[PDB]
Amino acid sequence: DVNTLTRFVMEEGRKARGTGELTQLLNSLCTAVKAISSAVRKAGIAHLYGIAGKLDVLSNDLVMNMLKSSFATCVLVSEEDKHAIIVEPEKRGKYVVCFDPLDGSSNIDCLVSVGTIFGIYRKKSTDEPSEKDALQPGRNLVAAGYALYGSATMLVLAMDCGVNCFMLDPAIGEFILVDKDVKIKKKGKIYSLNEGYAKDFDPAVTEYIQRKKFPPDNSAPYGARYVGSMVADVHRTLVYGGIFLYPANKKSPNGKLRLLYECNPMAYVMEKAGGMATTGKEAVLDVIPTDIHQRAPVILGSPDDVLEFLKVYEKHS
Amino acid sequence: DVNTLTRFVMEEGRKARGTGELTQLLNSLCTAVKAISSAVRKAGIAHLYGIAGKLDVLSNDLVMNMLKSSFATCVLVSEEDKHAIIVEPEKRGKYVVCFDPLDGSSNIDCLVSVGTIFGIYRKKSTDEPSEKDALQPGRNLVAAGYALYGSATMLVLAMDCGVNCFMLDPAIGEFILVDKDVKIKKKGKIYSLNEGYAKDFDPAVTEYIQRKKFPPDNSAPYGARYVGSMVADVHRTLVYGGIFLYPANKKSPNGKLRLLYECNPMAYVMEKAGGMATTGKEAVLDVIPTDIHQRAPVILGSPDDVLEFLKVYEKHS
Amino acid sequence: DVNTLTRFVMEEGRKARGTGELTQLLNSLCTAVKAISSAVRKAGIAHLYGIAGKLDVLSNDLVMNMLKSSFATCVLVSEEDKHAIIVEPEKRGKYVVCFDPLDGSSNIDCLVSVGTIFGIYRKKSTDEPSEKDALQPGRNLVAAGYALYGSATMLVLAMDCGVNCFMLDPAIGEFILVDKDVKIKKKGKIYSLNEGYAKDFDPAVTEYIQRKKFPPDNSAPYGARYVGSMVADVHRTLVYGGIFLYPANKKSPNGKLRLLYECNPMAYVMEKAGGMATTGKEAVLDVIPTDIHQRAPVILGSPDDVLEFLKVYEKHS
Amino acid sequence: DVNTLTRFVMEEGRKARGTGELTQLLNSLCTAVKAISSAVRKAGIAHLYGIAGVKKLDVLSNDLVMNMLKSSFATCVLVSEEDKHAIIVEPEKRGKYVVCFDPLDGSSNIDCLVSVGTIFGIYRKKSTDEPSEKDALQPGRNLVAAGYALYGSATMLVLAMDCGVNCFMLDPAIGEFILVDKDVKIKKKGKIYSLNEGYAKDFDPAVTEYIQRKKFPPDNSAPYGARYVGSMVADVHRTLVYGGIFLYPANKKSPNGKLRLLYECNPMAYVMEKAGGMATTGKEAVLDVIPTDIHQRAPVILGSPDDVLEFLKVYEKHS
Ligand SMILES: O=C(Nc1ncc(Br)s1)NS(=O)(=O)c1cc(Br)c(Cl)s1
Ligand SMILES: O=C(Nc1ncc(Br)s1)NS(=O)(=O)c1cc(Br)c(Cl)s1
Ligand SMILES: O=C(Nc1ncc(Br)s1)NS(=O)(=O)c1cc(Br)c(Cl)s1
Ligand SMILES: O=C(Nc1ncc(Br)s1)NS(=O)(=O)c1cc(Br)c(Cl)s1
Repeated sequence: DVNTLTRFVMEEGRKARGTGELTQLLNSLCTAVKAISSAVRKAGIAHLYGIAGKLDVLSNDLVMNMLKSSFATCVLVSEEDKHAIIVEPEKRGKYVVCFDPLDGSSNIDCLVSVGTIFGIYRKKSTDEPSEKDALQPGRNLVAAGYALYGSATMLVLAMDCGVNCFMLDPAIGEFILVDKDVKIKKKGKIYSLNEGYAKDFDPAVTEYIQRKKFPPDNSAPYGARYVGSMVADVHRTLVYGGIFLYPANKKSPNGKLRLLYECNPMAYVMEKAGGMATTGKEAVLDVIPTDIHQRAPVILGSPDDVLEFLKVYEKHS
Repeated sequence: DVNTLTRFVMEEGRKARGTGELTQLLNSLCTAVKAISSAVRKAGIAHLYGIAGKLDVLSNDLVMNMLKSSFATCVLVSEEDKHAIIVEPEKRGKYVVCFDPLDGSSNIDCLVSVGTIFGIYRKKSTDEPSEKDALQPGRNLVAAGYALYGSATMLVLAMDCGVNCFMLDPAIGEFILVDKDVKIKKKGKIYSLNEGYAKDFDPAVTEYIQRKKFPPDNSAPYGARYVGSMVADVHRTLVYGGIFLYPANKKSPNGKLRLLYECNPMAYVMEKAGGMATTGKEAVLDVIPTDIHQRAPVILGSPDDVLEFLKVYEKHS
Repeated sequence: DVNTLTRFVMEEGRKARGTGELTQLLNSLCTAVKAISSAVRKAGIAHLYGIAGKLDVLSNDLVMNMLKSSFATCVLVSEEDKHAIIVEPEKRGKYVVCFDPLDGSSNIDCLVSVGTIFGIYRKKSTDEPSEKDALQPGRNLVAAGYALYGSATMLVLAMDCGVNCFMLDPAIGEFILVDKDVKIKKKGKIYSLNEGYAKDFDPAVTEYIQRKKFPPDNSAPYGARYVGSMVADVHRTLVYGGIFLYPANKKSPNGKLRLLYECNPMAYVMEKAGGMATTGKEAVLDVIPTDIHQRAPVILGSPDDVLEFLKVYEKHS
Repeated sequence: DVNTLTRFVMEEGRKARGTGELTQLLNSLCTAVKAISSAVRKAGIAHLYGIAGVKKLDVLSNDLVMNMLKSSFATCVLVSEEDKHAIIVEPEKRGKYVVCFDPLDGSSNIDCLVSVGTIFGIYRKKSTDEPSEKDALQPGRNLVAAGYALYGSATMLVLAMDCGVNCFMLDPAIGEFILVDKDVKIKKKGKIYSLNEGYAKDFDPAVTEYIQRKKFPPDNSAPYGARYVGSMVADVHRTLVYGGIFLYPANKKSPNGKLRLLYECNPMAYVMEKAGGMATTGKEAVLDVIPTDIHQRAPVILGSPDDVLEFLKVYEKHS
């Protein structure tokens, strides 16, 4: 039986006997994703080039305006805005959303895969909304996921029921469910990190990657892949297994990716998919943020591969 | 003044006072790319999943049929067919086309970028058309390029007049000229290869990569990127500069990429953009093929980066 | 603030504190309508014509399948099925849907406007669902409307809250609310009927039409428009005012249009839009059907015009 | 074997050993029509309604056609329903063709989403003077090519040349015009008449009697069906596909009719004749009228020949 994203969320919402606010939020978000996808695939570019005589800015506005007008949110955190956005009172709902509206867009001149990442928290207190309502550990996530604008557009949605993958059919503007209850392989064969930074690697990372290239036993060395666009590298890791690393070094003691709207939603998808996600010293989802734009190192993927990393990591501790 | 692909090709054809066959071939090829792109982005996937109750094969069929019916071709070589296809006498024209109808499609389950690669030769001999007509060196290419199905779908077309880039506007199904007479950077800051084969690397490749991670002049190390899809990796190399390497390993002692419809067309685009493409021992375009599916090692990209590799290569004889 | 059809229905439905069955129904129906529009604008026709080497039947299948899999219906009546379809028990909901999946389709060979018409009733008894559950007067409509596949695609939805018009943005596959709580003009300037049956007209129709062409008060005569596709002629009456007639003649004492899935939903849209809808002797919504395909004569549109028709009809006892 | 418009025109051009200017022209026109269709189906309308927090359609259509023709290097004079004067292409972009067009006909009723269309006619420049408005004053007989786009339930391009009439379906999934009807011919006689009967008070007596004959046939045969969309391209295209007769005739208040000869009547008459139909003003063939003003009007009755003849017989009966 065919299933769409909207149909699916509605059916889960009725099972749970909820009020509907989250379904309205997710429906708005889904619509924002279709418009972003359309602009990313360069719909209307002929008009820009004079046939009749901003991509991350538009991305941010699409998500921002669709979430605000959903009547389901009260605080919004974005890669693009220095401060949390507080929804005006008439539109205030009960959810906090952190998002990266177009991750990887810094290299979009080469038409690399890009994506939107989002995380949804229930607002916990009844105080007047403020930036502080976004400083929750990822463990508190109600829902998280990403859309990948790759060879095709896919929406990956993680909730407590698990991880589900939806393909955008552009002929009809619908997300079709194509992977139910996805789980990552226990062990993979691919490692993903920018090896041009080798001069600066923490000694444990240097030893870990060296073992993937030169296994002590007779196993085959791992393949390397690194798109440089997080959503694409994480989705490959999810679909094929393995390990993704953007680790900490002495130049970056807290890593580079932002915890709220990059590391946590990926850590959440990974954990709902049976994988792992650590900073080296703790699970990414247990980190308690103090700044909405603070960074975190992240190592995520297949459990055996992440467990092996932590073993090399503790060897150097 | 705005320009489309078909408009651009027609204007060159009349300047060149030619018969139109290459225009018809190129026009047909362009139609195939729009169908492939439509298919790669999953238009109509909802019907396959039962809303009303293989991708590399289809791409090959679209290209074959559009070329055959162009009346402009006589021999077709495809990554997907063990033998050259001989066009029937009534449809025979004067051109030989080597193409990969969907390169990278082996990893499309993760929505990696994919692309179509093509090279167009004039038939050289006067014998009956046969497989022998495709065994020409890349130096003999009349036209070459690729369609990249990435965040957007872009067509890169290379001829003697230089390199030109056309963006597919999917709202109207037209290729829009967006980059005229492209030239690659003299020196880039990114190197690209699968470093998991390090156990098998040639000493010259090993030394070259170390100089990228640990520069002798203590200048900044290069960034690493490796998508694993040749069209995406080479296109990034063209847009941002740098160097792409797929050298030989123990599983691939003659390298892995195919000379006729992968290495030569990319080498031609690179050279027409002012860049370089070498096997280590000779220019890719100077290799005389003996087998239509034969492999080649290739190092290509910015001239300063490619020369430095060759300087290291000669150090190791 | 921007609104889509699904967001609009969710917000009304939450206001009404309902179970969600109707929203699931309306969303499924929206998905079917987007699919039909894609087929109607001939997406993919290149494949039927051999690029790689039914319409009303497909339309009926799309509606049937989205309705069956919506978990909101139990009885379906279609222009295309002699008998009502009884939803299988595990998919049963409480709603009865009567629809014409592609009316006007016999003349789609000239690319005339076509459309989907639908009316939604709540089920009657709790015994076996059966064909009798569709034999309700139009007065019982819970919701009704149509999609028009014209120069653009528009969905018109009528409920207790009023009539609203949604434009399908084909770039993103969303219905955007563009006309809130719409009302028909009190009096229009266009009459619409097939004047080729004039030899068979009821004397009242003859006198009414003569009054439009040769106005007694020397006002300007009405313009005539008749596309031959009911959804197209009816939408024009809604948008611009005027009167649409498919009257009973000497040959067809109960007219030609079908009461359940053509006349009733248009009368319902007309009444909720401030217009009128008569058979000549009674309000269309007051007719109690006895057979699911029974026909009814219909005169609908701007009230002053329909009253003017009724006044001539009453004169002819 | 599949055929697209761009492929088909290239092939015909190579058979005829032409220079390519007409093919560059038609390809440019073809692109404009895909752009109009996209806007007519309302792509991107969510942005106009604030999904992230420009012009009117007949203005945008005219700019699309104007700009593509100018950049085609194939034109020298452009006449449009929307511009009082002929546009004379700048010397650097000048070609040898004169194009008359209605960029978005029927647009007065596009608010109800009725079918609309683009109409075009292409003449060769005859004289050797510098290009001017006068180079467009040619009879329809001089047409090199003519046709229309119908933006209906699907988008179709009907293109007529000496080789005949061909119909192309736009596949919006890939943006190509697919050949779906080769060498089209109209029925000898139809069953549909098409005109605005709301003007009946003012009909010329020939129109009144002829229409009266369609509703109440003398040989107690079945009456004709009526259709009138009110959009010329939709009504004319239906006449081609199903046969029949289309009338926008002259009355005493409009002795030269309302539709424009250069960019509405002539291109439709040219298609009708190439498909085996007829097109008359009542007194002469539309294609034989010599225009004196680029925006002058003409009466037109066109369609299946047997039906047009019956009209002309009724017309002559009323002298
Ligand atoms: O959406 C609802 N209820 C509904 N009532 C009617 C319709 Br129709 S949907 N509840 S919810 O808390 O938002 C939710 C969404 C998901 Br997915 C969950 Cl799991 S729980
Ligand atoms: O295309 C033509 N001639 C034409 N005449 C009129 C039109 Br319109 S096209 N010749 S060609 O040999 O195919 C060619 C394409 C390119 Br690009 C070249 Cl350089 S040479
Ligand atoms: O839709 C709901 N409930 C919902 N709860 C949460 C979400 Br989210 S939708 N009920 S209904 O009876 O279907 C209905 C549709 C319309 Br439109 C009405 Cl007015 S009432
Ligand atoms: O276009 C050409 N020749 C060509 N040369 C190369 C290519 Br490729 S096409 N001739 S033309 O005069 O424009 C013309 C179009 C039609 Br349709 C005619 Cl009949 S004649």
